[PDB]
Amino acid sequence: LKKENDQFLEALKLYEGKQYKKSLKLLDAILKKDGSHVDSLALKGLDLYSVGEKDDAASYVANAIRKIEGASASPICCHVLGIYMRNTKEYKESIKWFTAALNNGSTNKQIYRDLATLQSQIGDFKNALVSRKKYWEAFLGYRANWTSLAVAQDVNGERQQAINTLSQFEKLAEGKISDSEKYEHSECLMYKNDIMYKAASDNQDKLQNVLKHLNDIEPCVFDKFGLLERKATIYMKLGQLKDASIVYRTLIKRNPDNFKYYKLLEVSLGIQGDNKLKKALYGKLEQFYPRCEPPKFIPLTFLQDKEELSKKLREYVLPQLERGVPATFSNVKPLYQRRKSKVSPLLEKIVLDYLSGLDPTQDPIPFIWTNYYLSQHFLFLKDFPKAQEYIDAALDHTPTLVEFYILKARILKHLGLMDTAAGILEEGRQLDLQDRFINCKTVKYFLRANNIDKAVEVASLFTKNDDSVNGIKDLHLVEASWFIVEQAEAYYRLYLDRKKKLDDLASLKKEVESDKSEQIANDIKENQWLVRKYKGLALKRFNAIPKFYKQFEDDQLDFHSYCMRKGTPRAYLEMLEWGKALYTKPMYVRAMKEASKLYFQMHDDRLKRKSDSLDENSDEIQNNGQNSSSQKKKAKKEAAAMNKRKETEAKSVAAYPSDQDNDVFGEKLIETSTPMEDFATEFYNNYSMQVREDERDYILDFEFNYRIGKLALCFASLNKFAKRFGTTSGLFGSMAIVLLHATRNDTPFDPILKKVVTKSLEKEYSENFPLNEISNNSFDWLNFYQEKFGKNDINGLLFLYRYRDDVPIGSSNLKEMIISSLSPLEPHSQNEILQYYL
RNA sequence: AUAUUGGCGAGAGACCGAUAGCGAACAAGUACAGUGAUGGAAAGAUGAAAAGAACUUUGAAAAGAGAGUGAAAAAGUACGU
RNA sequence: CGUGGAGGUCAGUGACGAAGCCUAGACCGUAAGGUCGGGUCGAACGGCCUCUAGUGCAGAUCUUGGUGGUAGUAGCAAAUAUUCAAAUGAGAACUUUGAAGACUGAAGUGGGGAAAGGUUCCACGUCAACAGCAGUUGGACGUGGGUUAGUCGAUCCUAAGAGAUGGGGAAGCUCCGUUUCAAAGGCCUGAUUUUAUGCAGGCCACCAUCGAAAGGGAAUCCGGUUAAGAUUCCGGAACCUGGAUAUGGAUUCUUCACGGUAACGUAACUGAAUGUGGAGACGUCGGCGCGAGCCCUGGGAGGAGUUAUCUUUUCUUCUUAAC
RNA sequence: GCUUGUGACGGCCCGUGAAAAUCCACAGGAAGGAAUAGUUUUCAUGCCAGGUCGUACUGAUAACCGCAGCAGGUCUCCAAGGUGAACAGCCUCUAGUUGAUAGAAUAAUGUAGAUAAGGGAAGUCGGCAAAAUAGAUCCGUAACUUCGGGAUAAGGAUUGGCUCUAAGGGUCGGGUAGUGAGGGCCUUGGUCAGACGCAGCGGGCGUGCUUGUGGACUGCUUGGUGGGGCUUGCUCUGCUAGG
RNA sequence: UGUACAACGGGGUAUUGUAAGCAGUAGAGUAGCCUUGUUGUUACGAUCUGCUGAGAUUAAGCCUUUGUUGUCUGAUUUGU
Repeated sequence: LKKENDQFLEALKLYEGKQYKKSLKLLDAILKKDGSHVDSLALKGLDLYSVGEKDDAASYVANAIRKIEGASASPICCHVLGIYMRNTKEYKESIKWFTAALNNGSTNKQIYRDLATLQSQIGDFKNALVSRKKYWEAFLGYRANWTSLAVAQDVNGERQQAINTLSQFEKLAEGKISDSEKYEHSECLMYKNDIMYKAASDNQDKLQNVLKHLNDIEPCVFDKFGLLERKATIYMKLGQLKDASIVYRTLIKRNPDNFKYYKLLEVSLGIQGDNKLKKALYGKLEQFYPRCEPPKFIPLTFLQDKEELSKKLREYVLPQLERGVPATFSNVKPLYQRRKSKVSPLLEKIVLDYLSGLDPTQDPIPFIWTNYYLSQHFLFLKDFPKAQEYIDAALDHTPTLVEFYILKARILKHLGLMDTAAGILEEGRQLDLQDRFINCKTVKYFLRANNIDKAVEVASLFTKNDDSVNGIKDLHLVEASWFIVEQAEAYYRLYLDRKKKLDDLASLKKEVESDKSEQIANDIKENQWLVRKYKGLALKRFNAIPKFYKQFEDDQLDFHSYCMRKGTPRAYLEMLEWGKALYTKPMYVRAMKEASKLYFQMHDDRLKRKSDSLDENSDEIQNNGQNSSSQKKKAKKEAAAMNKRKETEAKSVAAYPSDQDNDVFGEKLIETSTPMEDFATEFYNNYSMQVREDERDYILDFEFNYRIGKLALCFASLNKFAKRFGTTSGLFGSMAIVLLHATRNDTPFDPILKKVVTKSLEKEYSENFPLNEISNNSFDWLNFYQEKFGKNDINGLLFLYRYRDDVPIGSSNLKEMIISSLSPLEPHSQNEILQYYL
């Protein structure tokens, strides 16, 4: 060990700059003479990972790791390994390697800052505080160190220490602040105010001191919105009402279009009990802002007189109908969610009286806007023929509006006509090809109309077309979600339709002379193969949204240092909250539920087709053999044609690169080994570790914990659901019946778990569900359910129909009851349930 | 008043044009061969101007694949056509 | 008909490109030849009437220069001889190191030299050309350093030889001769107190020069120090020549010494011209005596190796100069 | 036992087998000289200088010459141990090389060596080429002749290894008894050059290191505070310092 | 995947010729000596005899062998 270290030191400068081939050549020349060099292998792994290679880089890194016994080597190798782990989404190993390097003897304090970022990604703040303290004591000439120390002491719990540190820093640097460093300083001041907020509590002297400090720093703080908000909060936490009212009036003068400021002023003034005071206040404020909308929308929520309410509604709808806004119904969208038989008749009467005095030629714009508003109002009131008549009259009057076509497509979708709606919306979109919202709506409605190829062809227009025949790669690079969700649902519907198709084809079973279904089977086989391939592609596309969220969370590497260098601690806390709440999105929950349903269906049908029927030799023959008719050449030609078609299909639906993911066909995802383990270690642990209290889907947790052998979690979730959302829901009774049928000794599980669940049920719910009817086969649970919770619930009936194999409570009677109970709903939902859910 | 391929200083061609013209248009009594009196050559002009190759990659290099200079490098120093 | 050049003309053409080259492209002329078109390529060139020749191509075993069949054949066969492990690298039948196995079998394939080569010896880096294969190797390439004399030679003298003046012939470049019909030169004493070294005398005639770095010859070694020089440098000890000059010894009033019969001796113990003698100075063959070196061997003091069996065992060190 | 140098020698000649420079000696007698000192530096010591040019390497199947690193030509001193008359032929030590494109089959035909049953030159222009004979001692040895030769003529007999026998030399020595020198005198006793030199209690010359104690800076389980900003957790310049 | 084959070893058989090592009052005779002898012994001593009718090879172009050790798919080319 003499010349190899010199060559490594002379080649390290190539990696330090912007050189890769010259360093790789030197590493190869070194390894050609001695292959047992750990530093050279560790550098070559990172060099191959930084240029594009993945397999060779991982192999070299694994070899370098295996060629290490103790923790006593050069710190450069450990630093390179830490960089590699940081670049390969490995935080624990990177932290361990950096700690081992710093424990050996490194004179580079900046490495400590790296740890201050790494642990900042895993939440380990106990050692992060010490790392920040060391990195601050190492260099005393940058405000980023002070900001990082303040943030670390505020997040942990050292509030007084952070206040003292900020005070000492401001005393030492009083007057030595440049111009560009003023704003940041102001931001820091605001952050200190936030710290003082944590020292506010309910003490009078503390709040007075915070108010005095805020009034003293007001001439120095540049941010005025947050300053005035904190001032109003302090005034509300004390007792001064006039000063708080003045602050809120100043905020309104700064920005009148804000419902939050108006609500806070209403709460501060204490006039929420009397209606005349609020009426006079809003009538006086209307003269100050005649062009706003909250001052005219909020007073429509506490009116009791019918004549006054009608007059206010008329004065609110007259300017909107005169100027013509594409959101008039939106302006009354939330009110319709809270009022109905009391407000909607008066609004309809006013609109009819206004329309009876208009003219289709003198005032065409108010005429068409009144027609659109009437169509919206009737569509909201479950009316369809009159809405279609109004939209047809509007199209005949002025066929140059996209909103009319959008409303027609929405009505046709609500009436179960998806294809006609897609056709009308495409025809309307072809009128002007410059808007993207209408294109996205058309693609979504085509995906909802069992039309995927045309939807993709329409979407492949505004996308960047380079190394692909369509724009699927561009749609995946712009970070999409709704498109994938809407396309996977169409794939699932098309796959479920094939089940009914095969059932109808097998119901004949070659009845008498039925050679038509026997002589024609190649097309059916090709259609089934295509449907299976698209179903696999759907499962492949499902593995994207969680991966996208993981990539978004991992891309916060340089942000931990940027938020401290630029001086944005409040933005850092906001980013932390955003990263913690990432797993609380509705689209994420929907995608996770769909993935769970798919995995459970795959587990079920795999365990069903594993050991069933008989004669495997007569079933594993398939085709590719016509006896004495050249079977080898025929099978070879068939395989060649299938491969040639699959290559073109994969190039058409190309989304992921070939060097990044080889599972393009998706055959390995639909035939995995442990689906439940993968779903728990990839899709469930994150949602379990990052979740609130009231926002928690108990149905998905119950479905996940049912088929694993753990019933205590099921009982806890059921108890929490009954305590939160009450006990008068059909879902509670359905889950209780499912649990009672699962605790039967006939089902192969754990007798101890069944016994403890039975004891818990007998101890908790003793006068709700008969727990002594598990031995009688004549007791019908459907009658008891419809007597207690009733048959009007749809979610409970859907859950009982989904879990009917393990709970024998009938089938035909349940289906008839569901059909009879679905009638007071919308036709499209009824059709979808009868076609797929039933 | 006559002679003058040697030497210095000048003006010219119906003269050959570099395998010629004096042996030599260049490091031409140079190198080279012989102990000798002596014999005695071959070798021009890339490009207006080196501005003749910064830089990437392959290769241990030589050099190649580029890029680029440059009217034009089927003008790259073994170079007018 | 074609080419070099010149006079007149077409107010000729031409880098929006000529000359030249290629053209299983065409046209004209019986033919020597000319014209256009496509590519090359870049600087000047063509027709008409005449004039001026260093004016035409296939070989003259013609000259210069370049290139094929042979042919990737012939051939890389004497001096009895190579293998294994590590290092330098892209590359070890060929390099270096280690272990062997072998040659010269000491009138050596070794140490030093006279010719002869003239920086080829040595260090660093280096493989484009040389080492008829290969090569990171070299007496190859580029950059640098390296040759110390009183004791060696040299220098000088001379033999066999060459040769210049005085002279003799040749028109002459020059031939003979060189002590031969040549009145040819330096060398010691005395003068001194203008003499500085000239002169008043005794006198000797040798007769020019060059030429044998193994002929003769005034003078030394020891040990070590360099990537190369060692008898030259370093430390020590002597010898020869030349010129200065003092000390002591010896000699003397038997002024230039004694002893031994003798051959001769004792540390010095006046002295020139001239003459004489000796050294210098010398054949081969064969033996004898002596000395030195080489070689063998004993005692004794060390070091190395054997030891299935045995050997007071086999080898090596124990040296001394010039004076 | 080998090489070299030297001295007297024996034979050789109608070849009897070199100069000069330079030095030394003798004959000779010119000239000079004494001691109150004049000579003597061919006696020993004491002073200075000896100039100029060569100096490396090769001296050869690679450094010279043969158009090239070409089994060709080039002089001189040195050189061991064993067999062996021998400086030959063979093996080895000191010393110098491992370099002369390499490997595998290893068939014709060739280069360099041989083997060859019986006959034997009959082969060929010719036994030229091969092999024989051929190392040391002995017997024997013709014709001829210029009587010196022929003559190792021809022809043959022995010739290994171990252990023994006889022979060819030198250097030494020719008495007993009384005496002197035992010119070795050992030894017992000393006389006084019995010195030079072995070793120690030692002294000086500074000085080589520590236990136990007045002190010192940098530091810690840290007890307690001049001040500032937060007007509570808290922050900073810090400070008197108990141990 | 096999009474298949290869390298060793056991033999059959052949070439040469009685080894290595020890022992023997063997050994032509010679020295040291001591109780000096009716075999006196310590060493030198070419050789002779006893195991040796073994020892050296036994295969490259001889024969066999369930013994020992193993091997058993490295690439190219083909059509009326």
